[PDB]
Amino acid sequence: GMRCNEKKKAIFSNSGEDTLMEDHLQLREKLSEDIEMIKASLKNNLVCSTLNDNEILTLSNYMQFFVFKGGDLVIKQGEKGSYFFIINSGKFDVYVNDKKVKSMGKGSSFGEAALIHNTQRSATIMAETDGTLWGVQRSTFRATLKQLSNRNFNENRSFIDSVSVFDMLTEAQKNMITNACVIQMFKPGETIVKQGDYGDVLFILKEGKATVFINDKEIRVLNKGSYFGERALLYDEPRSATIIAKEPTACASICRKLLNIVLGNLQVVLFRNIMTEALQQSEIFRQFSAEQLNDLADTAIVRDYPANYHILHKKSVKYLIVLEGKVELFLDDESIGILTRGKSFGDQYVLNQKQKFRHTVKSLDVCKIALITESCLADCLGDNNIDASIDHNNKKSIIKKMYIFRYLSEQQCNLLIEAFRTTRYEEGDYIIQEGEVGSRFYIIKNGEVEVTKNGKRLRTLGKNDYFGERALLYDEPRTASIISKATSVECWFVDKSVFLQIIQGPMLTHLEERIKMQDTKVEMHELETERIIGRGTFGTVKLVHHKPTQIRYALKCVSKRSIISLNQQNNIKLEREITAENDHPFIIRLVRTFKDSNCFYFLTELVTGGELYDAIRKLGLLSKPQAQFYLGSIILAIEYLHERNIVYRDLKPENILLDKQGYVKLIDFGCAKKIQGRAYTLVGTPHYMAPEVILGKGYGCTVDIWALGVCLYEFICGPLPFGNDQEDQLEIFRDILTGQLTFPDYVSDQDSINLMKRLLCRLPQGRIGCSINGFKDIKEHAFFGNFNWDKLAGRLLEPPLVSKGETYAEDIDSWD
Amino acid sequence: GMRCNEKKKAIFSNSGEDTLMEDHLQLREKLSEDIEMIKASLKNNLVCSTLNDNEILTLSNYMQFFVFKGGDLVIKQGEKGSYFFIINSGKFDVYVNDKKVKSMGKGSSFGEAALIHNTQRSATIMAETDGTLWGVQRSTFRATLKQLSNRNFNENRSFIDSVSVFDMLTEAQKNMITNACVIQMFKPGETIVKQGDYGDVLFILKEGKATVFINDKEIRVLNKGSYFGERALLYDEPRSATIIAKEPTACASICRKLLNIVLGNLQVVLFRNIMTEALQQSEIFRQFSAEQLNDLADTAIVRDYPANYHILHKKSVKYLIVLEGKVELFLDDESIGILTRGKSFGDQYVLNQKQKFRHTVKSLDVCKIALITESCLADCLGDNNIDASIDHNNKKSIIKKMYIFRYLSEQQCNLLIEAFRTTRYEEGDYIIQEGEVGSRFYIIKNGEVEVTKNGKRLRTLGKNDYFGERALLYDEPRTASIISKATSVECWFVDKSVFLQIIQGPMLTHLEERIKMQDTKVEMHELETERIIGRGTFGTVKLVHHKPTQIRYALKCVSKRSIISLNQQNNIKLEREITAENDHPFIIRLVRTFKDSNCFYFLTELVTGGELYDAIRKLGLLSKPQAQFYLGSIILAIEYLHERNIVYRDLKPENILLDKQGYVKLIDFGCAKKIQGRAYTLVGTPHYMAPEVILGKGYGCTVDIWALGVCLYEFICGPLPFGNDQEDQLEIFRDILTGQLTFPDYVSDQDSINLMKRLLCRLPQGRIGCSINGFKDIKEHAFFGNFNWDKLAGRLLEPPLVSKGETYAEDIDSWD
Ligand SMILES: Nc1ncnc2c1ncn2[C@@H]1O[C@H](COP(=O)(O)OP(=O)(O)NP(=O)(O)O)[C@@H](O)[C@H]1O
Ligand SMILES: Nc1ncnc2c1ncn2[C@@H]1O[C@H](COP(=O)(O)OP(=O)(O)NP(=O)(O)O)[C@@H](O)[C@H]1O
Ligand SMILES: [Cl-]
Ligand SMILES: [Cl-]
Ligand SMILES: [Cl-]
Ligand SMILES: [Cl-]
Ligand SMILES: [Cl-]
Ligand SMILES: [Cl-]
Ligand code: NA
Ligand code: NA
Repeated sequence: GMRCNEKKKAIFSNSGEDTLMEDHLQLREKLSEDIEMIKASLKNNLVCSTLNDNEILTLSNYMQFFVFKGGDLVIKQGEKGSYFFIINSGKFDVYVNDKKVKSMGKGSSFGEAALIHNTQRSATIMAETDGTLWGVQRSTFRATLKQLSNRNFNENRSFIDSVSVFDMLTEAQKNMITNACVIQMFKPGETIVKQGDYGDVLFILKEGKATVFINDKEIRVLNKGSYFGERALLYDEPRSATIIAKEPTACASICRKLLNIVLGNLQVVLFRNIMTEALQQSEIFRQFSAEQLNDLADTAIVRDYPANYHILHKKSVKYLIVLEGKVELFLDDESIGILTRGKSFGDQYVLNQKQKFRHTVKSLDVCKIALITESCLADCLGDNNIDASIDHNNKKSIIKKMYIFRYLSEQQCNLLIEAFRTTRYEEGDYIIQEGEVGSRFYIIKNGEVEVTKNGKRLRTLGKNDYFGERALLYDEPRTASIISKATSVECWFVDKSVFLQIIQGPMLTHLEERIKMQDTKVEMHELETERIIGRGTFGTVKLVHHKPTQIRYALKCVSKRSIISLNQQNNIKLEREITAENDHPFIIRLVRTFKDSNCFYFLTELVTGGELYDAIRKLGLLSKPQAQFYLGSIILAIEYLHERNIVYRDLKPENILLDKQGYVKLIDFGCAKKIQGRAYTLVGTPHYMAPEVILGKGYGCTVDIWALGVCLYEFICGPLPFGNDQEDQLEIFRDILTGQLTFPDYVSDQDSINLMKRLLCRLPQGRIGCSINGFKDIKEHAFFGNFNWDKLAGRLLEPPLVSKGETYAEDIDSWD
Repeated sequence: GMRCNEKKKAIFSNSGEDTLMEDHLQLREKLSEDIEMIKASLKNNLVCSTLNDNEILTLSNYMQFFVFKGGDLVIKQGEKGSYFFIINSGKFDVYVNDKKVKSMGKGSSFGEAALIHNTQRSATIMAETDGTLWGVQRSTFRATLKQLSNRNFNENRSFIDSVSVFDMLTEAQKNMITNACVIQMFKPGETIVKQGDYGDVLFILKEGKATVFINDKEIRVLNKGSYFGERALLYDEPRSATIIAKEPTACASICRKLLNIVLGNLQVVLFRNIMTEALQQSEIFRQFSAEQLNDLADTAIVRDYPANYHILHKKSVKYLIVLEGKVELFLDDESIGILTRGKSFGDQYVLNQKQKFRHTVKSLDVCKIALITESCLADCLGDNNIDASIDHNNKKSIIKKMYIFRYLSEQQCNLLIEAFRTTRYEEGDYIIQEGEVGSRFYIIKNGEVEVTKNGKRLRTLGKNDYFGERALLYDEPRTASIISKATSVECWFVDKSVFLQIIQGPMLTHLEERIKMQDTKVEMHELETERIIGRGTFGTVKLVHHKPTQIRYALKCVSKRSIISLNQQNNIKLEREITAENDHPFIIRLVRTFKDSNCFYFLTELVTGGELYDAIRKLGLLSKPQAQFYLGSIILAIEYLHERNIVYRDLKPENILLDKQGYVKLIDFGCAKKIQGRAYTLVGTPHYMAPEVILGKGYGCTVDIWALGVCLYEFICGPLPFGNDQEDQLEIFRDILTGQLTFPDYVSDQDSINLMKRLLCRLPQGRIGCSINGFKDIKEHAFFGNFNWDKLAGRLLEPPLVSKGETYAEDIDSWD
């Protein structure tokens, strides 16, 4: 009887409030009177008041029946809060500080805070008689609101995808109008649209049927998926029919007024997408900015031609795009090809404005053409010298991709571009030699070069690649050779001397200090700690000193056990990702991280001007110029993150530091997330939290713009706008959701107010900065009318507060 | 606009499989065909086959509807398993190692292992067509089985509490027959009992109605709570009526056959409770053992008397108990009192068997009396010398409460008692003087004494208290004085010399070594570690050395992070409690614990003979004497724990060590729990786990007796009895639940087999050792027929294996 000599291990054991309710739970059929009472009760709830009948009915069916005897415990003070309760029968007594206060019966509600967030209870509800409770947990409640709003969104998106007039909207644009869909119920007999009405609404049947009439005579019936009113979004046209609902039926609907707010003029937007797609097939226009291309689209002459028409024959047309049909191109008598839908022609003439248009173009069928004239281009470029502007703008788009140049003012960036000189090299010429001290930066005009180090080759570089930019900031040996490996290579270049006549001290200091940070590979043992400069509860923030180079850093220490206990294993690596990739002047720059069996580490630049929380407190109520500066700065950082699909989620003055020059640095990305669709989790600081996070029906990047509203309000008015005196979170969220926004009598600037109201608009679609234009609407708001956004990023503005000496918050390797 | 200078902190973020299913979830009305398919599907499930129709219907309604499209993910390999699924429509394909295997449609089931326990998936189920799934999670499934069985139990207990014939059962006894209740459905017209039937079943109406007939003539109707058949449990009597159900109705029912198995003869048990309550009002019989009192109850002469009858008048009646009515006591012509129901008399005559009964007793009304004669007492005591036995047994019950004496053989304990001598002291006499070396142990016969140290007093001690027992084991100074603080105090005493002629080396060594352990207050810094002697994964087990005394210990180190990550904050303190209180020779003795910011610590005695797992492997198949010894030993440890309402829950040879003498020590109380009612959590080692833990309908201490069956099977037969080859847990639990128990042809002992079958009885009520007698049925089983339980606890048996030198498992301050 041989025995296994293996070893086999045992299974181990795993709310408290959720255990008690499980004892009282029973099944019950949901009568008419039950459904209507719950339905009435929820419409007085903080969260559920905005919900329509269909959504509340779904919630109702997820409620569970609970049965209690007299003198039985329901909820206790200081326990973790999970359930919300509607009393169905009997009486229930409320003990606060173990001393009776209230008495509740049928219709009454309690524990509404548990739905919003896991929260410590206030009272101890006790059962007097043999009474009963309808109840639901947080998890179930939040999950249910997620699925209702999420399915609503996805279904409406599919319907957007099957309406032909939206076919040429971009991904982002379709997602934005999906949110403008309003669901609209119809009973039998209700006319959905009437013949001859000048309606402006598109309808899409979700489920149901509807009869179509023309001049009171039935024509057909419409089934689930059918739609009507496309043309009503583009033009003022009477309805071609009377459509009447046969059975109970549900429509997803979009109105032109909301579309125009969210999207702008739909024709204008569609055409820009079409033109931008066409123009970007050319290597010339692919180097234009989106704004330039949109202006070409807005100003293009569009013409319909019959077949066999000579559209061009050797005005001042430089470029031609086929919108519809087909044309044939000819050089003298030789056809050179046929252009179909979306193809275009004219690169040669766009590049040489003085050149005689030699080709001819002949329609093969009835066609629609867009034409770009010379003056159309010049308006777009702001300059009659087309060839020079195009060249200038080619150089501009190369350097605006590099950290060193992309934040310089426009005037500085232009001067620098104009200072470029050109040299030609023979093959085998050493453009740069490893070990020598450089004074030049290079952009490749023509041909190819080879990057080498001590003989061994590293890579190859070609047209419009750049190299040697460090020579502009430091005097140091070149760490590689750049060898001309083609016939007659041409480079653009700029001398360090010219660069220093253009860039002014503060930006130069910022750049000098910043680019150095990657040079120095830091090891933990090379760091000594000077002092503590912060204390996050999670761990510590030590001010550290790198002995070899004497550069000073901040080291954030983050205990393993604090991460493990809260189930933040998933979240800490997502933070490291976001933190590592951030490369903006007003956002903290990570240097590297370190691993350890006891605690994680973030090594970041040291910021020496203290928190913004304390700066506004030194300044008092900020004037317009001071609020422009700080809000401006925050706007650029936030906009940078939204461009990368990152919602910050915790914007507040505490999370912004000031550097030595008085310019801001956003820190603390613990709440930040890469936004893949709609977010639902409840994260952030209550006073700064947007109502859509609280209401649990989906949010996006828009939440950070609401927070921006809160910040401007504190800056200009002083107190927070909602729940300024409140400790109790429930009451904070109540003021956020339903409180009145007011402004004190000492706020004398109508534009500041206008701006604060529109940033603090409760519905995201009404909120400035949340439409198709994004932050442009904010930046161009009259509040910023006198404010030079250009000089902000380029450190050319006198900031509100420059710290005398250093100031810290003192008295106040894969991660797995 | 002053600002709050507080700080406000942010809210943070918190299955994976549970997130996906939430997307596919929809509402659906449960039709007849749905309910019957689910109902059919569950009756083929490993867990749900034993469940009756009402229980399965409750499960059915908790199932949720899920809707999928073609090529959508349901379950993935290597993910954490939560749901069980019944396919309602369409086809579903099963990928193992990412390579297709099976095809499933309507009626088919998958993921049944997820219900039992959180487990890693085997396949990836994928949706081919637009098919649908009925599904339920583990949490919901386990919670639902908890509530059904728990409410069933509580309701049946209340009904037990309202049946008069059970009024005199103890708490424990009522709880045991509650489990014998069988629920029995009746339709309209079905006769529940028939007039003249010799039925043996008690019925209790839960909900419903039923008509009573005598001689075919209606008498009354019965309502919810009404019951009938009390007398059928006690006697063979025809039913007095025909009771027929009017409406659909549900009965809780107890049968005499099951009662007799669970409880024994109900009359006999009731009477013992009544007699034991009465007899214990006397200070004499309160010193008797439960067995002695039960024998007095079983043999008492019971008589009914008319009023005004002289029951006693100056046979050999020594004691008298009034069962019914009232009697008056008289000394000659003076009444000395009236004895009502449950009162008794005769202390004077019980203590002096030769004394002439001088009182007389006169019934005041019709009465029932129990009488205890002299020979009744003598049979109970095993001795004609009543006064001497009573005295002997008074001494016995004093010493059997002390560790030092309570495990000695009976013959040794008797000899020692017989060796007691008596001295008398004057007041102010120093019975013991602090600082002197003692040779005596003392029990106080009469009067009081005072414990003092250096003048300051500590406590007072009186009749039948004891002191100075350490003088029996060590030669050392007395740490306190014992001063006679009453007139003419009398002590019993025994000399060390006499004690050493009775107790033999092995027990003496055990006692010497054990009692020392409390003397030495250990501090962490006084410990140096010699080596590692174990590695639990949770942490380490170091062999440590106390420098001052040179005593050697085991130190178990338990990392904080291992506790925090698994949510074992609740459980580690419950373990420390249980571990600290254990004070049995065959269970590991804790010395103390220590706290630390990095890891918890258990300091325990060092055990040097290695695990039992390895010992049976050296021995091979154990003979009868060797299996008796180890199983015997385990039985005493387990019985000790059950007496303290502790279920061990992880009994297996790995959790038992052998000491230097070859006697066992149960270790590792991580799975152990103080059992407050029925337990539900799934804990332990699969191969040792009892079917009632697996089936999720409640368990108790009985689980450890099933495990004992597993152990005996490995000892005698060799392999495990269920799932001996299986790694896959699902298949282990399947063999436990429905597998056939077989025994190899080389097992030649019919009693061993009999025992193994009854320990491995699947239903707890059929399992030996789980009835009212507890372990007595096991200890008296013919398997143990030649085995001296007395010598086991007293270390008077040659054990199976004595280790040559030490052997470890080497190559193989409130806690918050
Ligand atoms: N690079 C830095 N330079 C200077 N001070 C810093 C730097 N990083 C962090 N600090 C300071 O350290 C504090 C704590 O850092 P932070 O990442 O916000 O921690 P936390 O866990 O989110 N808790 P909290 O203190 O409420 O913000 C900050 O508020 C700053 O005052
Ligand atoms: N007092 C002791 N004397 C000698 N060996 C001991 C002692 N305590 C523990 N050990 C050994 O250390 C091992 C680990 O202890 P244990 O408490 O069972 O840890 P665990 O976390 O449950 N894991 P496991 O090793 O599977 O049992 C035991 O199996 C013994 O071999
Ligand atoms: Cl897009
Ligand atoms: Cl036009
Ligand atoms: Cl150079
Ligand atoms: Cl009891
Ligand atoms: Cl009798
Ligand atoms: Cl003594
Ligand atoms: Na912060
Ligand atoms: Na163990």
